[PDB]
Formats: sequence, structure tokens, C-alpha cells
Amino acid sequence: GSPLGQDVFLDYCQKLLEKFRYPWELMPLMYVILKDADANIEEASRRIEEGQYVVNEYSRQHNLNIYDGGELRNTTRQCG
Amino acid sequence: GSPLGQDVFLDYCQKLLEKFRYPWELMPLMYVILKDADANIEEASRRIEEGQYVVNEYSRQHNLNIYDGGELRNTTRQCG
Repeated sequence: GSPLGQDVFLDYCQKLLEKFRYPWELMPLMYVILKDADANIEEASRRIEEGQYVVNEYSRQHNLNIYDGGELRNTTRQCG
Repeated sequence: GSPLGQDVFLDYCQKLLEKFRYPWELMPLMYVILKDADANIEEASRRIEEGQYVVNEYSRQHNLNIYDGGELRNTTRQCG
């Protein structure tokens, strides 16, 4: 009787949170994700990443990144 | 992969972001959520909210953070 159920659903989220090093204010999102991923972190963690990769890749598609990329070309190589 | 149609998936993701007024770094989450909610914001917005309520509701029950409105801070107060 001491171990409840809902508290556990949050436990799993606590991991999906510390793993992605997210602040404590993003708990409602780790909650829905696990809610859709059958709460299987091994599955949900595979979604967020596939997500980070999307967002991070999406932008790099429009070349809208003034970071220190440095090496940036295609096909063979311009000349530098 | 599958560009064009992918740009829109970000359009919905954006609303889910501005509506909850989330920073630009939480796009990978608004991405997974819509991915399972058929990307139907009207369907996902129901999860996140029900999510904010869970975390928010789950907290006021133990009075963890939810803003103290008092012992929050102090900095200084040497008036007299």
C-alpha cells in the first residue's frame, strides 16, 4: 500500500528528464511523451532524440547557423 | 527526409510552442508529442494541458515548488 501508481509514472519521467538534462519545469512534456510511448523510456528516449536530430537538422538545412561550422561544402570541395 | 511536408510538421509544432510560450530549445518535445497525437494540436494540446495539470496538481499536493510566494528569496532587508 505505500507504493502508489501515479507517483511511479513521474519516476520514469524523472529519468527522461535527468537524461536529457532538462530543467524541472519541463515535467509536463516528459509526462505526455511517456504517455504516448507506453511510458517505455527505451521507446520515448528514442523519440526525443529522433526529435532533437530533427529540430537540429531542420535548421542546418536552411544554413541558418552562424556557428563556427568552418568546414561547410558539398560534393567535392570548392577550393579552401 | 520527405522535405516540404516536413516544414508544416514544424508549423504545428511552433503553435504548440508559442501557445505554451515555451523557449525555442523545446522544439524537439513539441515534435514527439504531435507525432503521436496525429500531430493534431487540438489532440496534443489536450495532453500537455492534462500534463501541466498533472505535474502542477501533483505538486500543490506536496507543496514542493509551485512558487512559495514568501520563502522564495530575501537578498537583504536591513531597513531599520
